[PDB]
Amino acid sequence: TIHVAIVCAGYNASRDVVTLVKSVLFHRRNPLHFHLIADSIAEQILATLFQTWMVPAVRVDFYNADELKSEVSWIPNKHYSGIYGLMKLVLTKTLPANLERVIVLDTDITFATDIAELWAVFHKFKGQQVLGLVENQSDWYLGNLWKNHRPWPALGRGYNTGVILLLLDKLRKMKWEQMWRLTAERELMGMLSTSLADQDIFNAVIKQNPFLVYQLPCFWNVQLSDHTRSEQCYRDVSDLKVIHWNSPKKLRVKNKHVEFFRNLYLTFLEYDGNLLRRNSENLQKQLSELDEDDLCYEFRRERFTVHRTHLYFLHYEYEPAADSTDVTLVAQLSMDRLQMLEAICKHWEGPISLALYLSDAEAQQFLRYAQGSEVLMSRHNVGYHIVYKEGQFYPVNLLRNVAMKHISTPYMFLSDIDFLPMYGLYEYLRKSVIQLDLANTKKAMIVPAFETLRYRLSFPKSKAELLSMLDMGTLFTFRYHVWTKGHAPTNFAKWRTATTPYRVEWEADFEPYVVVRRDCPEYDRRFVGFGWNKVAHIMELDVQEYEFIVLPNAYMIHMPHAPSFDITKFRSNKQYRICLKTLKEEFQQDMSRRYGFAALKYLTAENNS
Amino acid sequence: TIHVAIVCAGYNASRDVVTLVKSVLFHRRNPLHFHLIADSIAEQILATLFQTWMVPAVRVDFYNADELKSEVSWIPNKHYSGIYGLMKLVLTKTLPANLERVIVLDTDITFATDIAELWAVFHKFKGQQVLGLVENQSDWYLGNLWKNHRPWPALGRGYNTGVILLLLDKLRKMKWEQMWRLTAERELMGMLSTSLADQDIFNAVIKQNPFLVYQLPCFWNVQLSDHTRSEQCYRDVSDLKVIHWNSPKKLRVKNKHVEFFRNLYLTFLEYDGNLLRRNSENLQKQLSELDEDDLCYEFRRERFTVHRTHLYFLHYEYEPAADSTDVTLVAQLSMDRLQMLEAICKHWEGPISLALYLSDAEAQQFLRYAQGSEVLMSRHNVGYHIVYKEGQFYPVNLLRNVAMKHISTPYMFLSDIDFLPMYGLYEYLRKSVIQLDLANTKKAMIVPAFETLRYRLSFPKSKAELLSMLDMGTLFTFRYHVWTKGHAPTNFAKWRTATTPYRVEWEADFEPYVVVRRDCPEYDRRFVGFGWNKVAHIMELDVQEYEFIVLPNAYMIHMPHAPSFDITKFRSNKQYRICLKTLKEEFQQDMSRRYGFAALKYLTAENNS
Ligand SMILES: [Mn+2]
Ligand SMILES: [Mn+2]
Ligand SMILES: [Mn+2]
Ligand SMILES: [Mn+2]
Repeated sequence: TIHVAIVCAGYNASRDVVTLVKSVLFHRRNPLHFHLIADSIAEQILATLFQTWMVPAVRVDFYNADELKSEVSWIPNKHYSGIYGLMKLVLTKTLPANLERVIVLDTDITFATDIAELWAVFHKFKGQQVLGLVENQSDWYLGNLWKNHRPWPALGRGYNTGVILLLLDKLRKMKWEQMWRLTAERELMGMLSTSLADQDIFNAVIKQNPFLVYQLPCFWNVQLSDHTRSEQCYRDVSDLKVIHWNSPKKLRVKNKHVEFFRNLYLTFLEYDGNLLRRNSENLQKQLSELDEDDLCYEFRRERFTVHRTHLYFLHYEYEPAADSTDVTLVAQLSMDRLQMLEAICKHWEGPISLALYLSDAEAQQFLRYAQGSEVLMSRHNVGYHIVYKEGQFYPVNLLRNVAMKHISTPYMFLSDIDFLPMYGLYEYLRKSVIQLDLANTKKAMIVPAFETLRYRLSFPKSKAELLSMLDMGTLFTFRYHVWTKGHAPTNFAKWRTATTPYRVEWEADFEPYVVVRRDCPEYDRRFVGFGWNKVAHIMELDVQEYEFIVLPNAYMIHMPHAPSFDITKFRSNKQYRICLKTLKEEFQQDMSRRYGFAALKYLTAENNS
Repeated sequence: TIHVAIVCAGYNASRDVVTLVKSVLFHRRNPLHFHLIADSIAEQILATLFQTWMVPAVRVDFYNADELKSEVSWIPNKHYSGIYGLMKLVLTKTLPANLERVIVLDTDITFATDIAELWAVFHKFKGQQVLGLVENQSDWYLGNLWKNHRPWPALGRGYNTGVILLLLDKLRKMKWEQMWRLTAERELMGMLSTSLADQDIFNAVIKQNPFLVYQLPCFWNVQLSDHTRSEQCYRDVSDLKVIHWNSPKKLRVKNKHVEFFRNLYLTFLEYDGNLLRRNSENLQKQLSELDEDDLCYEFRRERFTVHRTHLYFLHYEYEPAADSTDVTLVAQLSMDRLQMLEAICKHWEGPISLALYLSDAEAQQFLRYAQGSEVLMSRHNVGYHIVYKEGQFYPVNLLRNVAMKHISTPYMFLSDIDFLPMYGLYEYLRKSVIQLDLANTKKAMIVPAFETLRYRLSFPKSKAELLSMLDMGTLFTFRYHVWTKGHAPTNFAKWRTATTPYRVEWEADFEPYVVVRRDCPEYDRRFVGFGWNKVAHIMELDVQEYEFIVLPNAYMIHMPHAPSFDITKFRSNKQYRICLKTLKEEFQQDMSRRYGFAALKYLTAENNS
């Protein structure tokens, strides 16, 4: 068995840990056991990520850091990592005595070869040589990079904490705790604070006792920074196994042959991690009896699938409000449709949770785009949950549920990414929510839907101006030429004169856009793709005696968009339609079973139609 | 320096060898040397690809098959591959005498492990074991699959020729040609023909002399068919090394673990080959003097960038006519503008080209979709030249010139997929070219630009009705609200009353759509993206004393389309605009130097404006 421990904190390092994990997994032979010293947010994200990865012969265990933040709090730090840099100092207190030797990797490492070869070095230590480390490739500790430099004392050039190799389960038998605490206290009275966090103190702990360390080969930790001489430490491609990026620039580091290093960085990150799979047994014995001859075999197989979800891709933050009535949009988006994102961002003020569906490479494409555009960065309160690509269908309900569950306000709005709201729709929905008093009853609010057929139009301001455009003829009701029954029962002719909200019942194929509490039912997953992805939720919410209210002054208007293959596959072959109807009626019978007489209504409708 | 031999024949093989070479190259660790025996179309396709791939430490040599077709012409065959399967036995004559041992692989093979391990088996041959094969994993040769089956004689279950391991040196030495020829005729005297082409003759020469074979372990090629028995021939993922998909259904087969095998197949069919990249010296030295402190170094970096081109993705066939006055379109496009292709297919009748610009995964999705639509499939004579993505900019000029160079008719028509000229325009332009007789003079024909914003517009048919709908004014001159000088200088006013074509000189920012002979100049690579792209061609075309002729009776209807990302960057990035201006100055002075006084006019215009 190979064991390893990584400190994780912040969204950036959570991403670094995912890249490191795929790099390591590329060359595995043996079972692996990780230990992530993580805070609350990173733990929440990575638990789900690793629970959905389904990797065999891997066990991942997370150790809280908030409780153990105080252990090093007395040591001031200036490293960009923060207080979490010193967390590499108290692993013995966290990791139980059950283990004997364990790797320790910083989040930025990217393994180029098998980690078993590194694990091999745990039988090459002599006598009291317990700690494994590699010599720093810079001249930071030598005190000669620039005038008036006073680095912490160390032996020779100093050693870098990129890769730590522990062993003997001796650090407890030798009382490491007291000595390191005493060393740290002694090395803080003269100078101000640490410079490299753990790497700053460990070097001193090496100097005061030179014989614990085992001076590994330099070409083990090929540090990449502005003052590296690794060209002596590396000769060819095969002379390279593990690379570090010990600069805040990271991707913007400069070297003589940095091109090959950038290649070696994108060689693992680009890999589609869904091909690394060579809570489970349940999935196998449900997939086992899926009849291939069944007309819905592909759908049945797809429904049970689990896809790699990476919650909170970019930095997120939200200060809760006392009104406890805030709403948050939900949308499903793909890389064929991301251009109008900014349009939507400028038209929403409250928190919004999306759910992307990307393919690794494209995922990164989106990363570069978002890191370029200033509009997304100016806004800190937008989530990004990317459920990576897998299979051939479009599990839209999956992504909608993923955006549903992780939401920081009690209320939510269901819509599509192709639409667009007014200026201040957030505020009006807050007022309407606080007025209709949905805190107790199970009621829903509906925002009417329209569409337009001209790319470059101005954005209306008021209701009168809107109805002016409508009768001018540039706008119509949503789906007024393909699926008329979707919104026709709203009979906007009635709404035009409306001044207070009014309630409506359900009509055939009646698919509005709802604002609802966080307890609303999850979308039924058997249906994936395009078509009948919303109406099922509507009939679910209706059989549960949820009333509908249609807001008089709110509206939302569709922006033209090109078609995708989902609608084409919805119009291609009759088998897809037959399977769709099959699942429809299946849902009706089972829904009746769980509720009964109330469901007969819908059944009668199909008899009438 | 492993040596491989692949038979290529037909467009399907041309597209399978890409995935096979991808698979082999993914796990490479030592230099490789291919030998592709191909006909004219496959030779051109594969020559063009590798030459563009720029893979290092890999050598590729192509051997003609037309000259060597006759060798096996006397052997009737029934395999779907064709007569090229039998050609697998003439390799001794075709391959050079300086080689010793070669791995002969069919197109369908996929390598799960490095071919170095397979090559290593050439250190385990003893006695007179000169061939290397594996036992067939089917019951074809056993004569028991069904009633009235008479397989050719073989040793036991038989052998599958998917993978052949040879020792050229010997087979030459010990008289291989004559004995396989003698066996070939000896086994064809009684009955009609073979059942598996080369897989039959090899089996025959395996049976007659059992001392040449070497019974490799079963797991060197896991044959998958409708009656496979490979379940006992593997236990885990690691053991598997190579898979043969011997079935006309290919990916539609059914097996116990067909899902995992299909996932592996899709792993490399969708892998990003632009990562696999790890003529060269010259490109590097051009990149040498490039300065990163320059105003527009990004443009210089992109000017000579080489992109992977896979010409003629799908079947293509076209017989030139005796008139020698045909015209073919050219137009760039990507994902976002695919659906228009059908409309143009319903408009044009003769051959077209399109420099489709997508990644690998998007290319595969397009392949499936185009294999779905009946209209696309039924049209044989439409090329599809695909250039994969790399870098950040949009090398529109590169796409258009890749479409330019490879055209199978004398004259050509330059446009974008954003236009949809009339119905029957093919014969009209044929007669126009015939009558104006460009075959001798140097002239450029022009068809009418325009623009509309009505997606559901009945398609016009005749000039007078356009006169009417301009009188009522449904659609306006193309780009009448952003760039008036783009097409207003054509003075559409006089077009209406004209009945014969009229000639026009050059004006500022005149960017029409032209028809011209193949000889027309290539584009300047310096301009990549949107903006000041076609005017370069128009000015260069004009200075070569090409008379601009405007056809009286033709016309085009711009189909409204969504905004792209390049235009957004151009409108947002001022540095882009300034770099456009400096590129214009550079091009103007290069124009001056390469032609002299005649090009001063542009400079004067730049001074006047
Ligand atoms: Mn670091
Ligand atoms: Mn739509
Ligand atoms: Mn085959
Ligand atoms: Mn356009």
